[PDB]
Amino acid sequence: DIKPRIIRFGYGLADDSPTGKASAHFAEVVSKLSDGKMKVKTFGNGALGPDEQLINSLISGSGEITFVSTAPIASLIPEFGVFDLPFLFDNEKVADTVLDGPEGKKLLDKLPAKGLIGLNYWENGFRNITNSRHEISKLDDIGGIKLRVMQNQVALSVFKGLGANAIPMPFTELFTALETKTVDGQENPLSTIQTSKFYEVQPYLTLSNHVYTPFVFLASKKWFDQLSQDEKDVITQAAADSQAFQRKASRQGNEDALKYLKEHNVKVAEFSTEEREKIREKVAPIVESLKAKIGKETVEGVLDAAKKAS
Ligand SMILES: O=C(O)[C@H](O)[C@H](O)[C@H](O)[C@@H](O)CO
Repeated sequence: DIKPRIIRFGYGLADDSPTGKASAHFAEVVSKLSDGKMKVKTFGNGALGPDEQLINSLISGSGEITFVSTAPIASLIPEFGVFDLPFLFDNEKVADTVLDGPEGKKLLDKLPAKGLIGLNYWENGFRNITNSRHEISKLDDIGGIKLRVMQNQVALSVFKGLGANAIPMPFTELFTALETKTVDGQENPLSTIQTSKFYEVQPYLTLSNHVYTPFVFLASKKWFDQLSQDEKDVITQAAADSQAFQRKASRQGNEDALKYLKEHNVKVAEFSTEEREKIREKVAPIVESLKAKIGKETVEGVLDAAKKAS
């Protein structure tokens, strides 16, 4: 029961990013599993707008598939704000375990009420601080830095508490704001810093790995529900295949990215063990207040699953 369909897949990152190549890989798998009847068209690099617009496109049905960071979803479902808390996951293996486990599914299950199907989680990654004003190797260096953040009360509160002037902006506007120094800097994973070319206008990189961002791989519930079960099965099966492809490609891209940023002579700093301690204690009281905005059951449950995974 598989009829010809044309399926629109917009996203924010560059086509050459690991997740952009995973998007093409998803397109290829969907076609294979449907004998060429289901054809995914990808529109990368923000061609169909930033995350916030992609989410709305899926709700309304102008788009079929996207991947977005969890932060913008907090505007619909506050519990998704949990992943903007710093230092939640020690490594990617903890993240996978938690996201693919009951605490991750509890959140994905909140999406149909809002018109969305969370097919699964993909990896955006550990985020690192880039700027153009000065090296950031100490908590103190963050003070008064005009830092773009993702558009969520949790991101804004955390970085304001670390002393920065936190400027929420959509990702599609970020490059020009860095280039024009309307903002001093930003924080993203290395392979995004590379493939969106932020390093061209950001001479400083700090390997802070301060937050882990999941992507949600999403379908429009309106569109998905009118598929036949055989058609749904092509999508979910392709999504499981692409999740594994995406996570491997993300991790390898993270390694290639640091080399390219290094071998390209970007100035890379780290936070000391001590400075990282200072960071955690500055954020502690703010994380505690944000629980009320996120959802105390979600924060505590994610922390407990992270602990057992770890
Ligand atoms: O900095 C951000 O907003 C995010 O890390 C990503 O750029 C964003 O989730 C997506 O647009 C990526 O496709």
